[PDB]
Amino acid sequence: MKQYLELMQKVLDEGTQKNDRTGTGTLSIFGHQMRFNLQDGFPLVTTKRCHLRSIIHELLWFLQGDTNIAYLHENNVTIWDEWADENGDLGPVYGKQWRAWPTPDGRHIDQITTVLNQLKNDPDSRRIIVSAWNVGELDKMALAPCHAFFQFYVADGKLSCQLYQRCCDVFLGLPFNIASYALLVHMMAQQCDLEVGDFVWTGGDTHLYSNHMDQTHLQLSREPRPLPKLIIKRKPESIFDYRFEDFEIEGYDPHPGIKAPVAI
Amino acid sequence: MKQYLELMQKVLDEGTQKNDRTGTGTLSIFGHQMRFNLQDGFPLVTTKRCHLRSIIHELLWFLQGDTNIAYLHENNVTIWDEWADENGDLGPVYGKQWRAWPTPDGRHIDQITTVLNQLKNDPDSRRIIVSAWNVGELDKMALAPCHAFFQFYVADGKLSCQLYQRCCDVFLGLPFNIASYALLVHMMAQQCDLEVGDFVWTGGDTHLYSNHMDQTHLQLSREPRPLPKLIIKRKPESIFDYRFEDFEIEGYDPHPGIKAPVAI
Repeated sequence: MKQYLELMQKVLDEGTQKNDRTGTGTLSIFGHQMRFNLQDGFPLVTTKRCHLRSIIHELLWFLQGDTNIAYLHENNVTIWDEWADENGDLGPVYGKQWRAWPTPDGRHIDQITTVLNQLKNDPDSRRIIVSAWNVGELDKMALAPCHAFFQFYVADGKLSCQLYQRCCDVFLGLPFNIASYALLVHMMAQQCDLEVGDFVWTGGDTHLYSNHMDQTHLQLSREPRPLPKLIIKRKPESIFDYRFEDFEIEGYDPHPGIKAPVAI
Repeated sequence: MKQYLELMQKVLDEGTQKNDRTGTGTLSIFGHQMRFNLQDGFPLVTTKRCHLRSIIHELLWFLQGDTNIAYLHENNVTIWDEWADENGDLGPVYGKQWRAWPTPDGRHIDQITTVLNQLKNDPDSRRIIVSAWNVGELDKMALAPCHAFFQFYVADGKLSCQLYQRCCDVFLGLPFNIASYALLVHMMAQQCDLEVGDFVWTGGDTHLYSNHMDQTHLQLSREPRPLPKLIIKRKPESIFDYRFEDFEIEGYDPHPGIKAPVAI
């Protein structure tokens, strides 16, 4: 996509050298922001071949608030295996803060349900926010939130959303990350009788790993093609009732897939 | 300043009409980002006359974690009066989450002290974060956080910081807000034996009130002048030991002050 390639090129030109969680080297920059007009097509990268099968399964998992990987395992999704423990538990990660944030007085807050009430009854509010950065529960998580916080916004019958990403692997994770939220805005709009607007991406320590350099030079040499189109075959009775088969992509025609080797 | 005037002009060109907390009209945009190289001078607006007296007093107040307005009252600071109650209490606002975030198990987390330990012992971490958005305690606050979350970053002996602002009055509050954090980065660096880098600003529902239009057209017609310079006369034994008189500005030469009338 026109906007994803520029970040890549900017990291190469302005990035500084350094390391990560103490392992492989990187080139990094601090602070970036891009915009995707959802009306111009689903923002799924075409400069390399990608799939939405794991992306879809993970989201419906987040929405249900469970944090054990059973559901992901039934369907053959293996992205969270690396961090899961013996019983298949991961601690109070995303879905748990999204649907039942623990207070100091005895309650569990449903932020998703709160958010739909607001857009539906008071669309001009300046605090339709969802957070997963719960200071008091970080040490119990298997992994501190990366896509940590996002806000919603309404104007002229269109829904928009801005996400704050603290850490981001430009080559291996950025593509996965962008289509994920892109999907949520869509699902949110349908349940709110509204057209989709912009998806705003903001990041912090944005980087490229040295053993991805060759793969990067290669993607930068292929021309981006037209974005595909999302199709929603059904209209669930609510945001908690979507099923795998409700989604379908059209007009997607990517270049060939490229591998991403990681160190351990 | 070169960058503050452009936002102003962009709100006028691309802003949409609407209202606020149900009162005065506005023109607004969603999603913006700017950068200030601190090495090029203190970013205190010169296109209108401003003061740092309240700005300084408020910060030292945040750092001490108290939320009652006594200290502000001793020194004749009146910006928080509007929201304070009969005993001078405001609920668990900023300073309280900054120095003693309540957990669900019985402890209070000192995020500021945690943050200095990290930059000092593990400067390449990707999670040197401070949050004030404590879902479980919003309903007890007199005002939900506006400058809600910020992250720190180190590279080539320079300290940088990015802030996420959910709501922002471009004409009345933006100037106050920018010099405030600008000051903190400086104080943070001194205590961390480091040079200051960039201050990155990111916002959401950024707006201009209709009864500020005339004042805006006026500022846009004056030429910005050289930024002044911050001077720190003393080197406290820690981040909790700074005093009012430790700071001093030089070379500041603004145009004339302009008033901002508000509705009730």
